[PDB]
Amino acid sequence: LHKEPATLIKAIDGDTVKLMYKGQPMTFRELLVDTPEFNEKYGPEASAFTKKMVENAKKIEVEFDKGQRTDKYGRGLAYIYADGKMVNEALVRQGLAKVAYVYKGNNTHEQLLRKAEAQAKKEKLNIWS
Ligand SMILES: Cc1cn([C@H]2C[C@H](OP(=O)(O)O)[C@@H](COP(=O)(O)O)O2)c(=O)[nH]c1=O
Ligand SMILES: [Ca+2]
Repeated sequence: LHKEPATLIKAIDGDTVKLMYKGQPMTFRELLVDTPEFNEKYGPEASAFTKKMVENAKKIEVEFDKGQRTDKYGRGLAYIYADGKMVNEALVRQGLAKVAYVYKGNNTHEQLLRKAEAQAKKEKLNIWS
């Protein structure tokens, strides 16, 4: 897979962010994770975590997987990087997202993220507390 440039338009919630990609505004849904909705436990902490990570970044990148690049709602499906660090993985490692929505052929980073979730669980962080 390949990282491509994007710039932040606006933080949305833990697992969605509005980015400009190839010069066009798009909402991106992070592959392979699920954060709690803003009204559920840890939803505001997940939203705040992502917001900080993308707002503080000097460089945002998006990396598509092998399969579908847009979902049924027109959201881009990608792994999102903030100064080289994957947001999807960071949320999982902190117990602020669960590995989820693992669809065959868009699942390159599945084992990297399950490894993070196992560590978050062992430490009883957040969702796993
Ligand atoms: C993360 C991801 C979500 N989706 C769809 C599945 C769910 O459909 P439903 O809307 O019918 O529940 C929805 C979950 O996204 P959200 O967790 O943002 O609500 O987005 C995909 O189709 N592909 C994916 O890779
Ligand atoms: Ca969600």
